[PDB]
Amino acid sequence: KTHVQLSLPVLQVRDVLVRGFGDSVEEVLSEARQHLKDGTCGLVEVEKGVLPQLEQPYVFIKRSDAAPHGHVMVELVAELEGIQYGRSGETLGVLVPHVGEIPVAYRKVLLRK
Repeated sequence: KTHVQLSLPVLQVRDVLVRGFGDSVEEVLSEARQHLKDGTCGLVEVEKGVLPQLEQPYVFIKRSDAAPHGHVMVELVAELEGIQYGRSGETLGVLVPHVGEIPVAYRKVLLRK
């Protein structure tokens, strides 16, 4: 399927144990997609002070359309030293590995895979 319904655990930035997916734009997009498929991906909501506490390159989920079955359609955009790889809508948050942190909420998304 071109899209997959996912429910992403929303994590507090200070709980996150693994603060990024790797060391290159291509690696972090690769790893983010693998973790999304494996159900091992968390979401951090972006506010003042969040991104400097995480590791670049960043992987964002961005709204791709204006929401089947409650699931917002999203796609992945990476960022490294202020350049983004991808073009999309509003940021829903930054993706990180999930390694058992307790979430504060779930974000229902329809991921363009």
